[PDB]
Amino acid sequence: MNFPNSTNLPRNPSMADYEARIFTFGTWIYSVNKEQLARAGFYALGEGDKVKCFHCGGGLTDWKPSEDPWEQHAKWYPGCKYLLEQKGQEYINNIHLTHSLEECLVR
Ligand SMILES: C[C@@H]1CN(CC(=O)N2CC(C)(C)c3ncc(Cc4ccc(F)cc4)cc32)[C@@H](CN2Cc3ccccc3C2=O)CN1
Ligand code: NA
Ligand SMILES: [Zn+2]
Repeated sequence: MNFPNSTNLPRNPSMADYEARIFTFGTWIYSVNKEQLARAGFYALGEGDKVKCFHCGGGLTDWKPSEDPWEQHAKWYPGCKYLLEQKGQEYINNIHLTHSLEECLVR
């Protein structure tokens, strides 16, 4: 169970190109869109809807149709430098503030 990569160098440079990542999915039956996953740095493992970020190495699965690739990326892998490059710390903080406040409301 690897620590998340927080450096500015990708863990998996073979998956650094959008198109390389897009090829990993094949026919995608799952509720979240493969282009939206690939744009958020994710590629498919081939095992259910398990994906990994090319840069941080961070893995996620069990995608509900309401879960957004970028939000989940920020929620679980907040140290990812690819996420910071693409989205900015301000998007990151919003998302973080939001998912903590989602929790309050429920209790
Ligand atoms: C999209 C959204 C993500 N959720 C969290 C999730 O997917 N995380 C959070 C955590 C980082 C702790 C985690 N650690 C291991 C795995 C497994 C994995 C192994 C390699 C790989 F390449 C890809 C995935 C997943 C995972 C979903 C809810 N889930 C699903 C689950 C499965 C296992 C453990 C915990 C959880 C969990 O919180 C809801 N959907
Ligand atoms: Na596949
Ligand atoms: Zn990442």
